[PDB]
Amino acid sequence: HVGTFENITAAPADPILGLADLFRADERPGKINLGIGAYIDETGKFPVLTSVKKAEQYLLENETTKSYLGIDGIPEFGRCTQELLFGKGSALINDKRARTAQTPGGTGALRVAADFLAKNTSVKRVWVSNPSWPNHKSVFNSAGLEVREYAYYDAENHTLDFDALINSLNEAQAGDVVLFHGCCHNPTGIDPTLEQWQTLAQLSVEKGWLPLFDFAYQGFARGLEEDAEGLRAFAAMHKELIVASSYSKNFGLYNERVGACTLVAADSETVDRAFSQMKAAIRANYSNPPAHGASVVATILSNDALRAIWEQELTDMRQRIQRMRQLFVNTLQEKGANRDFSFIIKQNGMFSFSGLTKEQVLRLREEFGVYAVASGRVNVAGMTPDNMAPLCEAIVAVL
Amino acid sequence: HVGTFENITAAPADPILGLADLFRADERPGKINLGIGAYIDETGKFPVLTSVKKAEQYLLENETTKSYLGIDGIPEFGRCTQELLFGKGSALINDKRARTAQTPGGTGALRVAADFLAKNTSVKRVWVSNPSWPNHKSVFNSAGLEVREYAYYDAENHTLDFDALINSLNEAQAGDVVLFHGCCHNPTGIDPTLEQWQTLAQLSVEKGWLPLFDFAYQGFARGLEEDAEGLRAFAAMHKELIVASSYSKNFGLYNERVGACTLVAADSETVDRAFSQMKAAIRANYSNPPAHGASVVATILSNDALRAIWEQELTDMRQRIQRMRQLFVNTLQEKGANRDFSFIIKQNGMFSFSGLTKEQVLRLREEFGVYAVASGRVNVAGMTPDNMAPLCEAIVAVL
Ligand SMILES: *Cc1c(COP(=O)(O)O)cnc(C)c1O
Ligand SMILES: *Cc1c(COP(=O)(O)O)cnc(C)c1O
Repeated sequence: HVGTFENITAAPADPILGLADLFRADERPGKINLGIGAYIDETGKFPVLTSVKKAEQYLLENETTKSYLGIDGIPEFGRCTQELLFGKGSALINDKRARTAQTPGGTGALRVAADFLAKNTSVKRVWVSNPSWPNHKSVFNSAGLEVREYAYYDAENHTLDFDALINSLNEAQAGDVVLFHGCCHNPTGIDPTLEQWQTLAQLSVEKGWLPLFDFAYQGFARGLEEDAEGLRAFAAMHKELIVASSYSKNFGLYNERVGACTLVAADSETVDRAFSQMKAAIRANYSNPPAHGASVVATILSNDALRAIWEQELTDMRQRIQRMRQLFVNTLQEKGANRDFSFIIKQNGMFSFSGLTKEQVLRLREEFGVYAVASGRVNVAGMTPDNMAPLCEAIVAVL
Repeated sequence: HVGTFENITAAPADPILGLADLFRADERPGKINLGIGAYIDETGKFPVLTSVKKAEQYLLENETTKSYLGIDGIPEFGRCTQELLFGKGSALINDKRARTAQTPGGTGALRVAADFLAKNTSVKRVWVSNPSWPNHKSVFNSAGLEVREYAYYDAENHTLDFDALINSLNEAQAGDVVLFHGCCHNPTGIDPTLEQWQTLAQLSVEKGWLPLFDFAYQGFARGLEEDAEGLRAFAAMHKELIVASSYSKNFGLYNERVGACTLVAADSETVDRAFSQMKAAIRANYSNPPAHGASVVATILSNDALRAIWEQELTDMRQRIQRMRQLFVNTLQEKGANRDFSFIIKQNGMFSFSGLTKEQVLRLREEFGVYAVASGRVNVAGMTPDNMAPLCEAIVAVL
């Protein structure tokens, strides 16, 4: 009998997560990792937050069971999630229009949404930005959903091409999903203004789209509440929406797989009925979600003192990234770049969408041991005072 | 615009995990939880193992990052998993024929395996025993695979009907998946003997089946090595197989979501090609797996002294369950059951597949606050010296 695996086609390594192994294997002295979006401190450590360590110490001392969570996870984690997303005292919360499942990361939340929609609704098409995080298409395609692209970035002026965005969504139909990044658009770092979010919310209602927000960076653009303004503008008028949120970056809990899928419907009866099918989709995937990271988040968000410690740590990360963004632009100039990189200062979040080409990114790896994503996305949150001059010399060398 | 969620049909609660909510809500102080397969201690707590607490205390004091694991998880976890499954020094390991991905539980490993097969092979169907764990059908169907049943249990005589099993599997075609429970068949507790496993392995090779092992209870039948004899009989002569294993029960790590998907192929080239697509399927599901529980497992298994503490705790659980199984049969007779319940002694694992009908299980809940699964499956590992008399009085009253 011919093996079942004989006809398999190899898949390439992931263009983002595969960079870790490539970086590790490189033997060039002075290599620099700017790939996966993870926060580094000034010393080059990707740290555990102090608030997280304190929560983990509390759990070690107080947990007396590991019994399965419910399919939707820890109830306090869901309550705190809805407050972060919508605001305490939101009508969505008071009217019991939203239900939240704790999931294994924001990716898990996107997947649970995809499987839920594919099995239980008439959704067949999801619109994502050009460019976007590459795993969006993979997640929705896994469920058999068609993924189209809408225009988003003006690569010439390094701004949002809002007129092309509007034009390109003209053919998005009622009952199609349109996916928006809540803040810190990945990879461009360019987000709608509040006025643009309000225009998009109105258009979405008029055209009957189902909005899906990917919210992986709440707190990294301007602050927790400011970064939710776009989502909240959508929440103010829509009957239905979905939010896939992540605590990987804003709590530094990447490998503990901490996210949430929040389903909003017109009323409590409808959301509860829909959520019962979301739970069935979870049960048939990974059964129930991992407790450790979500329990850390719930422990921090439900305790005023620990929460204040965490929100200061998040503000401190944002401040350091902003300082690196400015130092990067200045050092590129110092080291002889003639391209104007001032547009990088306007980008929000952890990255610089640099305009470097695929060929330049590959040269930076092969000739200089500097690792970025082939889309030109560079992790500013991985830069330090000690690595800045060599990384900028390398970039100037490939321009 | 009519809402996308307006016409969704509600899903029922899960027949196993839904018992957690029903039990927790019941106000009667005498309620007894015999539902989900979790181990209780004599004080009535579902505990954290001492080895696990020790490992968690080490992780708390020594972890310096939460950076993403690889898509396939912690390397030492995969090594230790292959050794448990196949034996240190197995030819499968020496010949580099096996690749392991850490997953969010055994369920996550089943779904990853099913998505991998549906999307990269000609597999269309999985053969599952009658009866089996109810979530098997849901996992496989959610990945797009048809599920067919093969004969297994003789419910009137409470035994494995091996001739009926082999006869029904003649309908399985080359390139179909056949699911086997590695040990502690859920729900019946009846496993093939070693000779029967060897017979099944030879037939599977001759017929071209792709074996998938669900191995959630290694250590709960007879012991770690003995419980893997059936899997190892398959590993001796198969070109290809898949193992979905779980550490939820044998480490008591239920809510940390700790399992593995292991692929075996004819040679290193083939298994590495296949595994590249398994990684792609993971990436598009939950991205990468949760570190905390798997870190605990790797810490325990890779330290000789801590491993010995854990293996004694696992033996102590298995022995207490055996004592409860023997006490349950006697107590049923003292409480007035006339019928033969000796078949319960022959069952391996956490459960007793009791022969109670759906109506009897519902009466147990409603009238006595005793919670079992509607199939008649009862969690012997939830029995204690203190709850045995009331649970047996309730059972006799509904017979
Ligand atoms: C970080 C990221 C994610 C996924 O996050 P996880 O929590 O690691 O699964 C999802 N979407 C975007 C846009 C991201 O940047
Ligand atoms: C325990 C169980 C599972 C699920 O295990 P998790 O690790 O919690 O996902 C899978 N299969 C069987 C047969 C089980 O009993």
